[PDB]
Amino acid sequence: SLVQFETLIMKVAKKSGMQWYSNYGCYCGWGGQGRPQDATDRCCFVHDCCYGKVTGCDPKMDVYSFSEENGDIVCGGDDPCKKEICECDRAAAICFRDNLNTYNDKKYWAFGAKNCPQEESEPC
Repeated sequence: SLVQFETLIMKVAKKSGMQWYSNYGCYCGWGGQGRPQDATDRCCFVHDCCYGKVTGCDPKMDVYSFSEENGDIVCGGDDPCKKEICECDRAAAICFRDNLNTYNDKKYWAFGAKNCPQEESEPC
């Protein structure tokens, strides 16, 4: 579920997803259009694509299970569809953490639709 995604971001990236990634660039936030603007934005682009390929369950409301071992987030459970949702969130959390070096809210927060033309929308 989205609440779990927020939890993974805080656990892995040690940042609030709501405060730092809810309206950044063209893809960080609900939906998206245009080109991913930077590393962080592409992390979100990939996450949107990941959710878009999940079939059989709901990435927004379904709850998945995970544990922490060998210094990582391990997605588990007996439901393969829910594990897939967890993997999407896990990958995005790690991506945000690994690209904090270039995070730039001053340039990319509330970027604007004009800057994210539908004609430049990169396909998954």
